Amino acid sequence: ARKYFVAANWKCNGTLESIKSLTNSFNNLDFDPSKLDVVVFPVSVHYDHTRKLLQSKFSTGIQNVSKFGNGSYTGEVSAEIAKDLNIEYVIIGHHERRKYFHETDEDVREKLQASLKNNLKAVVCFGESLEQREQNKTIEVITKQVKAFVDLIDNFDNVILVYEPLWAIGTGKTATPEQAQLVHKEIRKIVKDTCGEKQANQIRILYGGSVNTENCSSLIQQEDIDGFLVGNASLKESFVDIIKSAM
Amino acid sequence: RKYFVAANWKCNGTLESIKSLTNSFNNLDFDPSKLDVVVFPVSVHYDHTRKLLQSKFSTGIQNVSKFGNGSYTGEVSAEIAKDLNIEYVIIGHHERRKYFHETDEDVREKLQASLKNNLKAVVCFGESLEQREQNKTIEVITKQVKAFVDLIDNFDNVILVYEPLWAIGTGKTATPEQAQLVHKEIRKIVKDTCGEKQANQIRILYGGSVNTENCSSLIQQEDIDGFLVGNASLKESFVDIIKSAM
Repeated sequence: ARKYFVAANWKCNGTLESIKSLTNSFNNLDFDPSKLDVVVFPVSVHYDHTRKLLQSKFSTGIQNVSKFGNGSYTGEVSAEIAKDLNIEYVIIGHHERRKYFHETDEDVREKLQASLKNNLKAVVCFGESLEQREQNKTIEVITKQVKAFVDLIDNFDNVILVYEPLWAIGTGKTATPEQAQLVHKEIRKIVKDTCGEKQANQIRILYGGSVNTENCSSLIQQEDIDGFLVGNASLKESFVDIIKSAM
Repeated sequence: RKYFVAANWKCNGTLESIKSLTNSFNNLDFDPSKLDVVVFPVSVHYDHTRKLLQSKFSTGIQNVSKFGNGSYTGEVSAEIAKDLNIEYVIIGHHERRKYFHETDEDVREKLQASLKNNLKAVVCFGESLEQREQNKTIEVITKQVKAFVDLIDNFDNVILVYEPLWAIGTGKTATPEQAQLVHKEIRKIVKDTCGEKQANQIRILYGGSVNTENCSSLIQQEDIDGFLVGNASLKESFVDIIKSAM
């Protein structure tokens, strides 16, 4: 069976005091890390603070990593630097970085390449917009997005995929668990035919839309949804209930 | 004016190398009220660097978000930097303008957010080789400065940096006299737009190639108030560059 993966994307949020309060509630949850992956992604400057406060059962990572290695790149965090700090996970290709910060498919590839070279584990995001789905290009867009980086995967426990239904984010549309399931199933088929059957059966594919305490169970029960990249709900103490749904 | 010596480590460093580097830095005896010395480590190195460096050294980050707190994955807001007591930020470094689509409007929005949250900003600008050869040096720098200059209400808390892009990456080098000439032009731009008292107050740093050999000749120029140092700040000998402004 696939090991489930519950991720907390805190995005651009948090204070030192609020993290102290949030991590303490998180630590109260008793789970086996050898059977369930739980990863917290704080702001870069909050990493050390968050890592020290969280118990070892919780994995930690950063929300972005440079496509560049060490050198003259002001404001950048390389995979080499992340490895030296023992940062385990990275987020690559989150739609907010594609939206506001010019991040392209080729940037995603170079980031994954750098991350894997430096023995980091990567949470790679992709998905189609409202205009793309309405034109029935869901499969085409995702195929293009996945194949941009998929060949680089050398360990299928170490790369985790995230489907972001951008057509349901910031719009009027709402994504159902089964609408996500059918996309997840197609993503896994792409991995199957590009990498292999065993490799596709190994890889975790997470839902990256809106996840809360009420819908997490209906999402996790789907055959091809192996967990979530959680946004706003991961900033609340009730995030422990979202973890419990995958336990 | 109070001199200002900044260490821009860029995308460099390990936990071991930083400990070795902060060791040699801390052994230098200087008065924090007479000279500003600021170290800019990588964001994930900030806590480690701030702990190692004695308080005489100020600390900051190499970039700050144009957005506030919210759904902006990978970003560090000015609000978050304020909560961690991060004193300084770098805005508009040519490498972010070159590789990361950072514009004059982004610089403005970053500065507004920084000053709103009581952060002090190190704002970078400069002209290319093509622009200097086309006699557009003053035109380009005026445009770059005008993009943000109206936001400055405290002229101690905003520090300007001239980056001679025409002498960075090319086969050409800037003389101390050439650096001084541009610094004088920058101070005139502040004088023409804000006022004479404001221009005589603001720090303007040289952001070109600075080393232990050229620092004394650069710092003695009338309108150069310090440096934003790249490669040479990754060495223990950076203390000698600080010594030149003491």
